[PDB]
Amino acid sequence: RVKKVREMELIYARAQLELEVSKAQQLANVEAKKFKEMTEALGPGTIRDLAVAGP
Amino acid sequence: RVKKVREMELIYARAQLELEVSKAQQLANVEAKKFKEMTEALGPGTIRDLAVAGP
Repeated sequence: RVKKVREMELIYARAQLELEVSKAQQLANVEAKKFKEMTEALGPGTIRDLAVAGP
Repeated sequence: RVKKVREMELIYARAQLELEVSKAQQLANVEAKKFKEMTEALGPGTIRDLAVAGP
């Protein structure tokens, strides 16, 4: 009785893991690509000057 | 009984994942393209001067 429930929940958890990792995966690809476009929009020296804007 | 429900919810979650990642995807492409046009409108040195406007 319990082993079938444990086995069934096991394969569900494996696929639920694929749901979780894909959520982390794609939400980070867009997070990284947006950062790619954000920092490319400004410029290498420009972002450095903006971050170190202080005398 | 449970396995069919778990399997059915699994494929729904897979497609719901595609809904979530597409939402993150396209909302970031517009976020990045708008930033592309925003920083291109000002200029490379101009944005640096605006961000480091301090003596």
